Amino acid sequence: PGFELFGPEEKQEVADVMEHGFTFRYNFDHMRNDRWKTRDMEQLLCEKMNVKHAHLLSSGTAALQTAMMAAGIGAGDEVIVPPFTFVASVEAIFMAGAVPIFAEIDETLCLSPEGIEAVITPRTKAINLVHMCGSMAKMDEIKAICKKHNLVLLEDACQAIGGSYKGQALGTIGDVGCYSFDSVKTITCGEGGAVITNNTEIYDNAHMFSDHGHDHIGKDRGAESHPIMGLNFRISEMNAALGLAQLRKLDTIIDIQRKNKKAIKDAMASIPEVSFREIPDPEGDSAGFLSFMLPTEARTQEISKKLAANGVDGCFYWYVNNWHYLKNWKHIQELKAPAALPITLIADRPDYTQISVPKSDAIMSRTISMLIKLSWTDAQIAERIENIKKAFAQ
Amino acid sequence: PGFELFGPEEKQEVADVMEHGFTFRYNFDHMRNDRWKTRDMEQLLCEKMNVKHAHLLSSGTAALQTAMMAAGIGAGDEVIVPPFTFVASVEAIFMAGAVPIFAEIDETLCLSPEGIEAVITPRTKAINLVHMCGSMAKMDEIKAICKKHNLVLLEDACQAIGGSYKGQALGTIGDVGCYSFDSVKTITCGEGGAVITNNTEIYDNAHMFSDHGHDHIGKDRGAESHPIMGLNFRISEMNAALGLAQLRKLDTIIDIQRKNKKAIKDAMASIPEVSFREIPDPEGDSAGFLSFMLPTEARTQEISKKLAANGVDGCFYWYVNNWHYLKNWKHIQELKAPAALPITLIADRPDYTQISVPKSDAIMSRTISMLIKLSWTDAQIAERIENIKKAFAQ
Ligand SMILES: Cc1ncc(COP(=O)(O)O)c(CN[C@H](CCC(=O)O)C(=O)O)c1O
Ligand SMILES: Cc1ncc(COP(=O)(O)O)c(CN[C@H](CCC(=O)O)C(=O)O)c1O
Ligand SMILES: [Cl-]
Ligand SMILES: [Cl-]
Ligand SMILES: [Cl-]
Repeated sequence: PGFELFGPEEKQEVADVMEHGFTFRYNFDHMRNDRWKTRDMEQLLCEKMNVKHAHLLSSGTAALQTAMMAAGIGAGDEVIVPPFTFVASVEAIFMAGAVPIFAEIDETLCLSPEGIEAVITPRTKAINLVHMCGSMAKMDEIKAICKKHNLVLLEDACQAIGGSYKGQALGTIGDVGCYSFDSVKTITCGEGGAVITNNTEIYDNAHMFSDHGHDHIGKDRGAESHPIMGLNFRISEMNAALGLAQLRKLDTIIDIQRKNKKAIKDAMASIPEVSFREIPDPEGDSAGFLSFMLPTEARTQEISKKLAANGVDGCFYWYVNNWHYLKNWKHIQELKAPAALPITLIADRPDYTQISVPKSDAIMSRTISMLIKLSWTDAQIAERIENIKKAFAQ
Repeated sequence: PGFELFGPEEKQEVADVMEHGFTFRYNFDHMRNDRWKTRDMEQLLCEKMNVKHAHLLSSGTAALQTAMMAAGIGAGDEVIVPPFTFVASVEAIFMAGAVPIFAEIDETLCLSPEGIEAVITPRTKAINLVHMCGSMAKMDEIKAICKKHNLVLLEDACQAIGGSYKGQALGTIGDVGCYSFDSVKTITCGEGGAVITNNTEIYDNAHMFSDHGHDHIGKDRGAESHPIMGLNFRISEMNAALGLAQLRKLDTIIDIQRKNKKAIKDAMASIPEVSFREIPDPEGDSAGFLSFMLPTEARTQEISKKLAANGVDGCFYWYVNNWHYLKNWKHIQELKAPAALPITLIADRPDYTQISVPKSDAIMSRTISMLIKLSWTDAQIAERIENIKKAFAQ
């Protein structure tokens, strides 16, 4: 993760806000001395990712809530979502008053075309596609499903910035995409997120909705109009500044992940039991994780235990862990919250205790994902590889 | 506003994060060198405000959202709200799927006891009391209404931190209170706010809800439980470091506000035609604004113009402006948004184009408030006073 390359660039960029800038992302022209960090981050996103618009805001979660509202995805709408993703995917749908509809993942670890096909109803408004663990889904097929059924395609790219699919940056392919710059992402703001799109009406909705409907027109904040209601997901200039310094390092970061993942994957490919996640576009993998499969569930359990025992940290058996797989989200299953949620106001909706995702279970029960870190020396990679081989040894 | 005193302490507090701390408000013990800026600002809010609990998060708006959820205020609940407040108040209610119910203000410019009483129904869960423009409501009578009717008392202290009523810090009298530390408030985090409360159950719900239900128990983040669903309103350590430095200056800010307020008011009191906002606890006034009334709307319009023409800046005729009075909120009245808001799932919603708050209109159509700045010199004040005098001269 990006935090591993914290150096003088980050310190300097943030100190500039404090020394010459201002803390608020808008206005204060007179006294911010032309320091617009948020603005600069958004433009650097547009230029690096080759998208028309980027709107930076308070978190990746706030991104998803904002992207959904901005795209016309609201109260009562069905939104297809996978059962392997971070909890925020499902929380944002529920908070919107929308209805999550689980669809199956495939061997890409992301929504399957056929899975999506099978749960499309007429209530369906959107697909919430997640590029999990730094790689991507079968995008041409999913795009075609969304075009044929008239569905909004939202990309959650919060774990895969710098990845691409056929020369298109992840997050730029659907109607709208989201990024996270939380403290453990590829690139960080400490906290922050972005909504990205080539659709200007979506962008306008996004910047307005994340700032109380403020049109952001003119130089008098107080005099601005509010064509819509909204909320507050503004990001500070210090958070943006840190993000600006980090995004300037994204290419180095992706190259290190790619190099490190390759070396480890290459040596693991001589262990016959190991299968690897499917990658539709190998050139476009951001390489944040090496995801591998064992032949059976029991064997997966055993390898997970032995990786840990042999010092191979940063391995995630998502199937049994609490934050990335539906099966261990009883809280979500049973709509637990200290006040009534909007989803409770909808009668005709899934019983969330009774979701079956058999084909996701089949894959995820045998899947372990290893985090690819930036700090690793070649000696440390060699040792990790030896520890992996010892973990598989029999 | 606190931005007026930015100096070395704010620079130093944030540079301490970037040079020796970490960006994320939790965990990372091994590498943050004991810098817990978010933790410290929370503790300091507990000390200064004699409250048991403080939770710091991404904004004042997120504080309102989080406080409602944390106190049991949710979909279908009626929440009584003033027509004079920032838009965020009504936005936060709608987004919870709760039903804002407008009640009349009195000459305190806060909800009137009798206004509140006239609009209670069995569905009322809460009174959303706003301490507008730095001062308070008739808090003993309001608290009595909430006890007799078994209603949650939520305090929006987002514009009145440092204020008090009978020795009790504003935001601590009801069941839950809310602050803001946006860039133009009294005390700033750049962007930030907090939920304060003496009720541990409310606090626990607040810190969980604002971090995807994370329990925050133990040292391993991934091993934590999620008793409830949540969202992300986490605050960066950099935002917290700024608010920490600011919050240590709060006493000075408030002194300077009272002293400056008293100068202008003393002087305006000698203009026979002026009446002042009612202040239930004069020594508990935070003094962010001097608010005064004229006998007619026409005369208020006239004075507004003449004040600006004579260089009496910082004057807000809320009635006629976009961000703080129901009458100019067509967007809210007609529920304008790019996707359906959760309020739309409540089929016997009030019609928000038909709200009648005649007493509020009668006060607000004649009210003007003047922001008390901290930078003002003795001579700028003297010039201001004399300028106000010219404007009233007829
Ligand atoms: C796919 C996806 N969507 C949304 C988010 C939300 O991002 P933010 O934290 O900026 O709101 C994450 C964050 N990924 C989490 C970090 C979880 C945590 O510890 O907070 C992860 O997958 O580990 C994510 O991976
Ligand atoms: C009573 C009240 N509640 C909530 C908020 C929202 O806080 P936050 O901005 O942290 O989400 C404000 C903000 N004070 C506004 C400033 C609005 C702006 O310029 O954005 C005001 O009343 O002017 C407020 O005064
Ligand atoms: Cl992989
Ligand atoms: Cl997990
Ligand atoms: Cl006053």
